[PDB]
Amino acid sequence: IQCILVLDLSIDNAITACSVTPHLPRAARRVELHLNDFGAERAPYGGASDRRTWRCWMQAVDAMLADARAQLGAEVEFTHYYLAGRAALPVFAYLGLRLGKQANITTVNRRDDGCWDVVPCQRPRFFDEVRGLDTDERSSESGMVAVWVSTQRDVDRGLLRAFARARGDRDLAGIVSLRARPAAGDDTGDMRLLEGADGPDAARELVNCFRSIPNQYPRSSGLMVFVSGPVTLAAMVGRAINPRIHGPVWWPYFRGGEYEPALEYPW
Amino acid sequence: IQCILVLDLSIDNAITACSVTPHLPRAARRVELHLNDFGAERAPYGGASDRRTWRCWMQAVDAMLADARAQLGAEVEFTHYYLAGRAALPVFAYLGLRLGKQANITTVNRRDDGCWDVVPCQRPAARFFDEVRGLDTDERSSESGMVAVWVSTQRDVDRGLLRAFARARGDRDLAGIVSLRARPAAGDDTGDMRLLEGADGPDAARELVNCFRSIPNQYPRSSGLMVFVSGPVTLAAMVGRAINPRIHGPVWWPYFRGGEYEPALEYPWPLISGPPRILIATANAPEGENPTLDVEAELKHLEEALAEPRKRKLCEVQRCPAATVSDITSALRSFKPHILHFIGHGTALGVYLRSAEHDGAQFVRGEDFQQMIATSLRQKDREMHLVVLNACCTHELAKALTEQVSCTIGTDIEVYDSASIHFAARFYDHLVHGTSVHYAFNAAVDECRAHSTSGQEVFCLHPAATPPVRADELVFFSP
Repeated sequence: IQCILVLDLSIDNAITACSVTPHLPRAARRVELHLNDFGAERAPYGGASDRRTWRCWMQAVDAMLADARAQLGAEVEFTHYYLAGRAALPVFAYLGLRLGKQANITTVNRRDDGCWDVVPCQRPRFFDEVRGLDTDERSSESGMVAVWVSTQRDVDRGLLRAFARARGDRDLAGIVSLRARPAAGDDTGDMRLLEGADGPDAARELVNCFRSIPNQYPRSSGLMVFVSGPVTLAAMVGRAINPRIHGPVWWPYFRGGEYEPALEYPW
Repeated sequence: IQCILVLDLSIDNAITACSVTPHLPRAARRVELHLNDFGAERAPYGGASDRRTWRCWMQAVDAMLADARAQLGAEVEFTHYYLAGRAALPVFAYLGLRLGKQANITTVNRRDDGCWDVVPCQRPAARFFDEVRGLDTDERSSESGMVAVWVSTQRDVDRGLLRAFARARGDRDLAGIVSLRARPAAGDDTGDMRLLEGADGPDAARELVNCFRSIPNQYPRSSGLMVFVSGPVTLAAMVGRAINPRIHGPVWWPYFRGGEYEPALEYPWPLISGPPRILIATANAPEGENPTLDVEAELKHLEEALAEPRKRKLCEVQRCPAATVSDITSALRSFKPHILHFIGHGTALGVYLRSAEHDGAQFVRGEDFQQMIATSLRQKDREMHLVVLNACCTHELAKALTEQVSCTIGTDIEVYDSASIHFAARFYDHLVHGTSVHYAFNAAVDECRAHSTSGQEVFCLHPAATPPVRADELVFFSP
């Protein structure tokens, strides 16, 4: 029982569910949905240019999810979800938060070399650097937490300082960075590959990090999440966040070497 | 030729030079110097509480070294240094850093059982730190920031405490962790500690020097050091010897108290921690004023020279518009400012604050204002560096505030003929451009004299064993 959500918003290289199906297992029931069927108009390279378009995409994702659960009916606790499409990382992160951690989430993305990576977020050390939380004390500074999750780029904290300055929140509560170094002997440079074997383990590590965050920073009042890498990571990080504990949550967009604000739940 | 530098810094059972003397070899000339009579207040168990006491101890050590050099003269070539006393470990580490690797030093210290260890750090004419971690690895990180170093003979390295202290200080960065715990030999009665005797003194000193010289190759793009000495004072002196401040830079020696570390001694002494805090206190109309003191224009000048988004990021300017006695006491007891800039009138006995519910002047005398400042300077970690009394005839109060506040700027009689507005606008502009207080004050008063009809010297700077910080090195904003 599968319900594919194809997040097609790129004008350049769009994919339809027809590219998703040959890598999916056998389906007793299959549901097709695209985001373009719900009023979210397309944008270049999967990223919007205005706050209005980001809000339209947010409400369109909400409408997609409402239609998906209404069409699936009562077996929505039996549906193994699948994620694909080519849009920005904040959109995948927002959908991953909206589904929550209980649902079965699998993400299909296409690599740089034609291999199609299918990766589950649950079962049927990846993050070598875990810093900002591996101390023992409890911070007393109010503000908002900036979380850097990436697989290709080490943390440049000055960008986080400048982005926090840009949005009026003059004080960040703390910086947490989770990054995977590539294994020795791998020829991928600074990038750590994300196969299907190492998916649920990294999902579990992200889960263990994200509700241990208020243990380390109980004084804080929100989360900024900065994501660099594949969209599987974006949906993975979205699945990790619990909005009732951590809210509000921000996902900014990286354009032109600078960070621009993209999605804020609630709006 | 010997120079006993005894560090008597403990209110309880202490050590004088007469106690040290029988354990050291005979010599022709002996210079005995105590840290106590160089302006150092003693503390419980040799561990200072307030940050001002640590700074006073630093300056006392520097003055004691200077006087030792002055007493020895040209005989500083053939001088053997002997260190003793009952002080905290960071003080010994700082003395060892100021003496450097090119000085014949030797620590003497009484054990638990009354045996007097004599530990020379140099060879006269196996691995002590057998467990070394962070260097033998090929973990040559290029990450920026500080480097934590754990040197101990008793307690094994705890990464949580080091990162806890570093995040508490706010420096959100460690390039790595280095530990040099010295495991005891097999079957010795000491248990979990290793005895540091004069037999394995120089070998331990050499191992420490090799470690601290191989740090910058391992962590190339690092910034400073964070040294956590845990053992006898001889080890602290050796560790201080091994560090070269020119290679590394900012070196910190946290103090252990109550199961955690506290900021105790840093060599390039950051006399303001974090952003400086400036308090503006306004008052006018003392019922007989020269017609109107435009406090609004003065605040326009101070805010146009004291507001850009980046230097409002670099400093907090809290004002107290039309303040009272209670308002200023609350501001001094909550904001904890470093710069007090009062704007208002005043007589020979000074400040006329805006009064209570009767809107007017509550004439507050100079001794009451000085007592207010002194009372606000009783909380922990509190030093006010600059009090600017932009008022009338406030020369004696600015003279008498020098023993509470390091540098003060007062006025003679210019009762606002618009020949003093040039001062406040350019003075703070010179501060926020990275200049010292002395140069800024001189430049501003030269601008005020040129705008005058005569030699108007309308403002006067009143500066002040362990002397306070002088106006020539008092700088607030980093360039």
